[PDB]
Amino acid sequence: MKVGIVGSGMVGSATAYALALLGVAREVVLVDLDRKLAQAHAEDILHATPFAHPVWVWAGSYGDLEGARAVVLAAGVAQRPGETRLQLLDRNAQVFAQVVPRVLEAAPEAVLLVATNPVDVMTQVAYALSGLPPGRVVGSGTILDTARFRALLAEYLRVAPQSVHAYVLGEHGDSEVLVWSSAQVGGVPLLEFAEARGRALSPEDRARIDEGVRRAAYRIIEGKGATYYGIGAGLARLVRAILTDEKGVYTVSAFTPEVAGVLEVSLSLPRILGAGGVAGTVYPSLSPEERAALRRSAEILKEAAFALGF
Amino acid sequence: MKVGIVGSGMVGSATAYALALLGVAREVVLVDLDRKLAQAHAEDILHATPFAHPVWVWAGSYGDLEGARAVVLAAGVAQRPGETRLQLLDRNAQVFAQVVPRVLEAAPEAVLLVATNPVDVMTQVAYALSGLPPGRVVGSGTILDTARFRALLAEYLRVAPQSVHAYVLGEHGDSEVLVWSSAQVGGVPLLEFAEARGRALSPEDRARIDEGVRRAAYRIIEGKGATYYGIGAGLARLVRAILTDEKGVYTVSAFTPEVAGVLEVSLSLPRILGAGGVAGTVYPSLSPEERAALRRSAEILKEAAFALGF
Amino acid sequence: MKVGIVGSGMVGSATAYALALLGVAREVVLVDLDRKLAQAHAEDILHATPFAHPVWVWAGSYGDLEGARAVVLAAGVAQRPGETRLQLLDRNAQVFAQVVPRVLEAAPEAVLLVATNPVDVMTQVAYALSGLPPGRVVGSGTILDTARFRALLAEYLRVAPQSVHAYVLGEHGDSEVLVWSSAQVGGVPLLEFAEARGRALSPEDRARIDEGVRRAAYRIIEGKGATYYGIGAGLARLVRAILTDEKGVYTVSAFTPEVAGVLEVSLSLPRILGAGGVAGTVYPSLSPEERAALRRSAEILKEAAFALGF
Amino acid sequence: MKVGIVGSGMVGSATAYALALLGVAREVVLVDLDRKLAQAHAEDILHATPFAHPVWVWAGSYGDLEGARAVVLAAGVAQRPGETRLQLLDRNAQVFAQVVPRVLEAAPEAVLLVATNPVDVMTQVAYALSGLPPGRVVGSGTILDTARFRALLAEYLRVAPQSVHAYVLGEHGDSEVLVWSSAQVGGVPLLEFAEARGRALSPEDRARIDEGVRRAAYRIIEGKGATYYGIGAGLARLVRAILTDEKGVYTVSAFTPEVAGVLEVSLSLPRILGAGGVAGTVYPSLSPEERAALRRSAEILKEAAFALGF
Ligand SMILES: Nc1ncnc2c1ncn2[C@@H]1O[C@H](COP(=O)(O)OP(=O)(O)O)[C@@H](O)[C@H]1O
Ligand SMILES: Nc1ncnc2c1ncn2[C@@H]1O[C@H](COP(=O)(O)OP(=O)(O)O)[C@@H](O)[C@H]1O
Repeated sequence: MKVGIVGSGMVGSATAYALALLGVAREVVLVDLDRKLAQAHAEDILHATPFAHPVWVWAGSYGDLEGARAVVLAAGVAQRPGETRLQLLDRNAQVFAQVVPRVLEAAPEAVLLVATNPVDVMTQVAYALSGLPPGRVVGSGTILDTARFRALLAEYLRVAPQSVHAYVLGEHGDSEVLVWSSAQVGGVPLLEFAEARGRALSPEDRARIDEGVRRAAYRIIEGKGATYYGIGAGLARLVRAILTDEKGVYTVSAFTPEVAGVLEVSLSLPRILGAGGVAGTVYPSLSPEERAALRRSAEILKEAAFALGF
Repeated sequence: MKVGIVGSGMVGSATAYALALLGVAREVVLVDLDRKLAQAHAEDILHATPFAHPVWVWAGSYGDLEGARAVVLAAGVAQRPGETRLQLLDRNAQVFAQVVPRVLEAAPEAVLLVATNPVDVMTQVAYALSGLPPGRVVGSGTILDTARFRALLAEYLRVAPQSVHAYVLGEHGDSEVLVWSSAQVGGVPLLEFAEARGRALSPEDRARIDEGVRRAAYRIIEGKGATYYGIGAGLARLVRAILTDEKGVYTVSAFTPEVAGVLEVSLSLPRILGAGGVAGTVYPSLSPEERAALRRSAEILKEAAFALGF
Repeated sequence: MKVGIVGSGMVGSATAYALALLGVAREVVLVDLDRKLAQAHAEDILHATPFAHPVWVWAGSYGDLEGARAVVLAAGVAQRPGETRLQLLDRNAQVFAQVVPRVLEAAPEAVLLVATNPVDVMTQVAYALSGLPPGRVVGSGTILDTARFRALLAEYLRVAPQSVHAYVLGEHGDSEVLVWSSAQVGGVPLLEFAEARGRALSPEDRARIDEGVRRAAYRIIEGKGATYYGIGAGLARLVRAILTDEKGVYTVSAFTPEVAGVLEVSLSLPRILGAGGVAGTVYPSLSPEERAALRRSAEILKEAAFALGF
Repeated sequence: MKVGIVGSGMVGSATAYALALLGVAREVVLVDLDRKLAQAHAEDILHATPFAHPVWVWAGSYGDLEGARAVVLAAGVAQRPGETRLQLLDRNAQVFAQVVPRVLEAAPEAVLLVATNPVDVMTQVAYALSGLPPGRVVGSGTILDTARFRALLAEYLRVAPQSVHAYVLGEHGDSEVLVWSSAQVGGVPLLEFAEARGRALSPEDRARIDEGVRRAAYRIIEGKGATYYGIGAGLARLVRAILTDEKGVYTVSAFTPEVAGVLEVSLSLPRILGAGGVAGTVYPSLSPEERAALRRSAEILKEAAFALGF
C-alpha cells in the first residue's frame, strides 16, 4: 500500500529510495515546497525501479497523500550561518506548523514518522500540533544507534547481531544512554556471557564501543556534511513495521507521559510498532547510573520543548 | 555454494525443495539408495527452479558430494508393522554406519546435519561414527518446537515473534523442556512483561501453549502420517546458517560433555551455528523443575544410546 | 491477501508450501474432504513459516474461502490400476461437479486455477460448471514445459534463461507443441542467433532438447510415482501474477473460442495474466508443421471433452 | 564476492547504497581522493545495513580493491560553470589516467564498470588505458533508457514490462536510438501486437514515449541538479550480473570493432554480461532510419574520441 514523504531533500529522497529498493510499499508520494525537486527525485528513483521492484514513485501535493498508511515528515529549512540551534529549531517548528495540519487534512488516518532534527523535539512539536493520540506520532529516534550498538557488541562477541538484545535510549544525540545493564545475548546477560565465551569487556572496550555508537553521526557529518542513508533505511524499516502491522520492538521517539521522573517528554524507548503507530512500551532494567543519565536527557529535552513553547 | 542431502525420501526431498525455493545454496546434490527416486525428486524440483531461483539440483552418488559445506543425513528404513522403536533404531543405526564414512570419504570437508528420527540418538550415532570434533555433527533437534513456542507466545502477547526469546531444550519428543523461567520478550522477563500489557498467563494458558508445542508432531503424523515440510524449512535455515557463517543461535542437538549432571549425551541446547558447525553453547537460566526435567530427558537419551551400544 | 486450495494431496500441499516459502500470499486456506489431512498439512507448513515468512496457513471448509483472490483446484480421486484414463476422468469430473459450485458459493469473485490432471480437460469442465467468463478459469497448462524449454535452450546457447523467449503450446502432455519457429533470444530469431554464437542447433540437438521437455513428467513419475514440486511452484507463480495484477505472459490453459481451426476447446496459449484472470491472448508465429500439430492436439482435446459430455 | 567503487560522490555512494540494500555483494570498498568523504559515506551506509543485509561496507585505498570481481569507476571532477564540455572531458580523462592503472594494479582480475559522464567516451578512455580485452571494460550505457522505454511501452500496452523487449542503442544522450522496428512483446512484433490488443501506436504516441525516454535525464538534472539513484541501481544490477555470471542481456557501452559502418567506437549495444565482462553481442534488426541514426551517433562519439586523442 501507500506511503507519503513530505520534505524531498536528502533524507526524504533517501527514504524514498530505500522504500523502493526494498520493495516495502507499492506507492511512494513525494511532497515538497520546491515542486521541481520532488519531481526530479521521483523520476530518478522511478529510473531505478526496473532494477528492483514495481514501486510507483511520484511527486504531488498534500492532497495526493490521501490514504497513505504513513507519512514521513522530512521537511526543514536551510541551515543558516551564525544561527543558534535555537533559531533553526524555531524556523523548523514553523515549517511543521504548516506541514502537520495539511498532511492530516488529506490523510487523517496516517501515522506520522518524524525525521527532521533534532528528532525528539520535532516529534514533540508534531504530537502537540496533531491533536492525535500520542502513539500516532513516532520519531525515528535512536534506532540507528541501537542497531550500531547491537552490531559492535555482536562483532566483539563473534555472534550474530540478531542474537544481541541491547538498547540505546533517550535523546538521539550526545546524551543518549547505552544500557549495558540489562543487555543480553541469546537471552542471557551480556557480561556474564562475556566470560562465557572468552571475552570479558574491559572498561576500555566499553569505551571503544561507546565512541563507536556515540560519535558515528558526528563523523559522518564531518566527512560528508549530512546523514541520509542510514536513516533512510531505518525509516524504511519502520514504515514496513507500520504497513505489515508487525508489532515489533524498536527504540523510537514518542510522547511519554512520564519517564524516569520527568513528565510529558518525547524521547526514545523500546516501543511496540504496528499499524496504528506505537501500541505499547517495554521497560528494560536500568542501573542507577543509566536511570540518572536518562533522567538528565529527559530533563534537557523537556527544557528545550519549553523554551520553544511546547 | 554446495549442499549434499543423503536419503531422498519425504524429509530429504522437502529439504531440497526448501533450499531451492529460498535460494539458499547454489547447488543441491541428492544421494539415495534408490537412484531413480533421487533422480525423480531432482527433476521435479528442477522444474520448479525457474519460478524461484537459479539453483542446480541433481541426483548423484556419494562421490558427487565433494566440496559440499554441509550434508544433511535424511536416510532411514521403511517402518515395519509391530516393530519396536528399538529394532527400527537398530536398522537405522546400521544405515548410518553405511552412510557416514561414505559421506566423509567424499566431503571430509563437511558439517553433518542429522535429520533422521529419533534425532538426538541418531546425532549421537553419527558423532560416534564420524570421529570428527563434536561441533561438526549437528542434529536438527528442537528448532521447530522452539519456533512454535516463540510463535504461540508471540501470539498471546500480541507481539512480533522476533521479539520473543524462549527455548525448548532436551530430547526432541515428549520429554522436551519448555523453559518458561528465563523466557523474555524485548529483553525483559516474559511473565513480568505479561502484566506489563493485558497479560498475565494463567496456568491453563501455559498448558494450552504446552499442548500446542509438544503434541504438534503427533497431530501432524495422525493426519498425514509423517512430518516433512516444517523440518525441511528448518534444515534449510540451518544450512543457511552454516554456509553464511552466520554464528546465530539455534537450539540444536549435539554431543555435549555434560548437561544437568548427565555425562556424554546428545541433545538440544542453544548453540552458536556457523561455518564449522556449532562453535559455542549458551546456557539460559533454568528453574529447578526445568533443570530436573532436563536431567531426566538427558538420562533417558543416554540409556537409549547405551542400549544401542553408543 | 488470501488464497484458497481445494484438495489437500501432494499437489495441493506442495502449492501451499511454495506459496508460504516464497511469501506470495498473506493467507492460505486448505480445504479437503479428509479434514484431518488438510489440518496436518496446514500445521506442518505452519511449522515451516518461522523460517521464511509470516504466512497464515490453515485448514477449513469451503465457507472459509470467502475473499480469496484465487482458489487452486487440486482435488481428485485415488488412481486405480487397470482403470482406463476415461473412468478416472469421469471420477474427477464428478469431483469438480461437487467442488466448483461450492468454491464459487463462498468466493464468487475468485479466479479458479485448475491443477488436476489431465489439466486441459479439467479446465474445460471447470469452465463449463462455473458459468463464469472464460478468463476466470485458468489451467496450469504447459508452464513447466515452457520454462524447461527456455531452460535447455538457455543452457545450449550459454545465455540467461530470461533472455530466451520460446513457447510450448497445446495439450499438456505428449502432443504439446514446441514452437521452434518464432522462438527468439534477446529479441532476435533463435536459430539465426545460433550461428551468431558458435552454435547451429543440429536436428539431433533439437531432438535432444525435445526429449528433455516432452518426457520430463514421465521420468519423474517413473522414479517417484507423481509430480508435485514443479507444479507447486508454478501454481505459486501464477497465484502471484493474479494477486499482484501482474498482467504478465504465461502459457496457460483456458477456454479458447477458436484455435488453429478447432472450435471451443481448452488448451495452452500465451495469455496475459492478472487480477481478473486472463485478459488477453498473444499469438506467436507458427510454422505450418507447428500449426498442424497444434490443430491435432486441439482436435484430440476436443474429442476428449465431447466423450465426457463437455 | 567483493566489489570496488572508485570515486565517492553522489553516483558512487548511491551505487554502494544500492548494492547494500539489494544484498548483491558481501563486501563494498569505497575509494576516493577525499578520504574523509569516502569514510563518511561508508559509515552512513553501514548504519543502514542492519535494516537490510549483512554487507560489509568500508572506505580504503586502491590496494584494498584486491580481489574485487568488479570495480565501478565513478570518479570525476567538479563541474565549473562556463567550462566547455570538452575541457571537462579533458579533466575527466586525466582523472581516469590516474585511476585506471591503480585499480588494475591492485585488482588485475576485475571488470571495470564505467559510470562517469559522458559514459561512452569515458568507457573508450578506460578501454584504451587498461590494455585489457574489450569486454573487460563495460560502460553503464543506455540501460536506464532502455528500461524506461520498456516501461512506457509496457504501460501503454497494459502488459508486464518483463514481457516487453525493446532497445535503446548508441550514445547515452540526445542521439540515442530507440529501436521501434524490431521491438516485440511476448515474442511478437510490437506494432502488430498493438492492433492485437486494441489501439495502435500513433506518431503522436511514439513521440510522447520518445520524450519520456530521451529527455528524462534533462528533467532530473533541471529539478535536482544531478542524477544518481537510477544509475546507482542500474550499476547494481550489472554488478550482480557480473558476480553471478548471469550471462544476461543488457544494453551497455563497450568498445566495438565495427558498428553500422563506423570503426573502433564505444557505444551501447545489447551485450551478454557475465563474470568476465561482456561475452557476446546481440544484433537486433534495425530499420534504415534507425540504422542511419545509429551511424550518426557512432560517428559523433568517434570524433569526440579523436578530438580527445583516443
Ligand atoms: N513548508 C514546507 N513544506 C514542504 N516541504 C518543505 C517545507 N519547507 C521546507 N521543505 C523542504 O524540506 C527539505 C529539507 O531537505 P534538506 O534541507 O536536505 O534536509 P534533510 O537532510 O533533513 O532532508 C527541502 O528540500 C525543502 O524543500
Ligand atoms: N543405506 C541407505 N543409503 C542411502 N539412502 C537410504 C539408505 N536407506 C534408506 N535410504 C533412503 O532414505 C529414505 C527414507 O526417507 P522416507 O522413509 O521416505 O522418509 P524420511 O525422510 O522421514 O526418512 C528412503 O527414500 C531411502 O531411499
